Amino acid sequence: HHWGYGKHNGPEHWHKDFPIAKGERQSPVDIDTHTAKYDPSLKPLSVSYDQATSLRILNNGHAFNVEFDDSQDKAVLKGGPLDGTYRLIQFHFHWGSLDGQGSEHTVDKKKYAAELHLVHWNTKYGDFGKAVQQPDGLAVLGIFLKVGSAKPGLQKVVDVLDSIKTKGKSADFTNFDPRGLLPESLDYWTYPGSLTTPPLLECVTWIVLKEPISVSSEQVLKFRKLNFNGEGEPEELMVDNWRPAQPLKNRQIKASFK
Ligand SMILES: NS(=O)(=O)c1ccc2oc(=S)[nH]c2c1
Ligand SMILES: NS(=O)(=O)c1ccc2oc(=S)[nH]c2c1
Ligand SMILES: [Zn+2]
Repeated sequence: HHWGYGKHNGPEHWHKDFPIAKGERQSPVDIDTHTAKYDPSLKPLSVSYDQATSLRILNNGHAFNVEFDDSQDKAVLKGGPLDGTYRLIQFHFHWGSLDGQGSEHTVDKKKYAAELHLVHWNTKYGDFGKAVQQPDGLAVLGIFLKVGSAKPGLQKVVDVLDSIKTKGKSADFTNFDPRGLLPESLDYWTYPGSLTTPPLLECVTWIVLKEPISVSSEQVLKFRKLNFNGEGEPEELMVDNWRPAQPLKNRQIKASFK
């Protein structure tokens, strides 16, 4: 894999190695709030993160992932548009070089400074690798980040970034509670989509929260000090690791609220 976010290997180039990039249910997308329809049949989302077991944080060259123990139902997402139980496996963010860009999904074309993706897989498929091969294999909870007041629950992440500056570095990250990354409201929009990075598999039920969380300028500034490169290689700041909105095609975005 040589894909990335540069001019020579960015989103415009991905289709040559991952043809599904021009598929029928690609993500992210722009959420047109006026066109999204309230669906009375949608259920309240059920986010059960009390028993979450975080293990490690890794810089994988495109973002940093906080990984969880998913060998048991410890942190799960259920309800909403989902049927079944989805286990949290990892979370990561996409962000910009400037506060005015960074999110993958947009709301009425508005771009947020960053976007958090809490990734969950459908337990009926047994493991994550099998789940990504299914249309309903994953449920990703997307949360927008706007720059304003600091998010207390995010500080432990910000403070460990110095230890995983470059690609391939990891650090112990146990006892991190992801509940501190959520906004107050769980109102959301939902639609069928895909992974936003290669392999771009069309296996995701996207659940995007309406309420952004606020993070401080200093917190996001630290995200921008990370590197896409490995140690001992020319420094390339890890910024603008977001894919732009893709064609909605034959899909409807549904709202859980009126
Ligand atoms: N993965 S990809 O985005 O299609 C892509 C784009 C440009 C590339 O140049 C080399 S060399 N490998 C590459 C892979
Ligand atoms: N950016 S994202 O769509 O949330 C996402 C989530 C899980 C993933 O697993 C692989 S592999 N690529 C992924 C992209
Ligand atoms: Zn993501």
